[PDB]
Amino acid sequence: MVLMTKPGTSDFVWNGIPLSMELNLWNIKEYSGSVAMKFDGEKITFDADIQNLSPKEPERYVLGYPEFYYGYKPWENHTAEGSKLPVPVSSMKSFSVEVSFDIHHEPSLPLNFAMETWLTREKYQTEASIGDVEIMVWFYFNNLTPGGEKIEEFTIPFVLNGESVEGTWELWLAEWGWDYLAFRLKDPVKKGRVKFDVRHFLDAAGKALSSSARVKDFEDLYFTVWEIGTEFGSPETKSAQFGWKFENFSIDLEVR
Repeated sequence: MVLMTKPGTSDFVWNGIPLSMELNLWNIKEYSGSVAMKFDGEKITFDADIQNLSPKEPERYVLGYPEFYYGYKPWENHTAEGSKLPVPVSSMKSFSVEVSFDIHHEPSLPLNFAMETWLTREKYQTEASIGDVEIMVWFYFNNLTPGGEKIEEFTIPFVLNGESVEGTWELWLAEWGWDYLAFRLKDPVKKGRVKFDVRHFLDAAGKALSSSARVKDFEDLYFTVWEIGTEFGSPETKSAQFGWKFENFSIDLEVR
């Protein structure tokens, strides 16, 4: 059983998959109150009841991203042992991810349920820079918009509660120190079970970026990690009360 009550990272294994969970308050300079993250063999839960918040850098907008991930997170220079990632984007035939979730929050709190990867030029960077890409997939949001600007929409299928559906996803693009792409489901889901193939988002991203002058050789970048969590807060958020539960996690990475 894993229990954390302060910012930090612990590795664990769930359904035979080696994973990391991070009680991630990366952009929070100070806070009072309580946070707790737990993995009990069947589920991962996170709860926060915090006040007196202020950001380290308001320019990053959100305050934190409690999450768990598969693979190598560059910014943390960390991966649990046993992960098949990182791998070149081109070598990924498919990558299915499935999880069920239940999110709760006080109504006013900016928050999303978002998964993400980082595509980098070298296999094990400790940062993302020009030439690299951050890609997020947002299934839920409340009082929070992705960064950058909305440029397109894509129809991409996924399985929602066991039913195969066609979702409409907005693609938001930002050119920061790296390229930021966020696909945002237009009909947000606060609770349910989803399964989809990450390769669909990577193919949509390769096209969106096909005429880029910063990102070269997209399919040769390393697909480093798959993070699943909830970003929350804005530069004005003073307190945050919210929590979630994730269950039924599985993946199927098919590598060329």
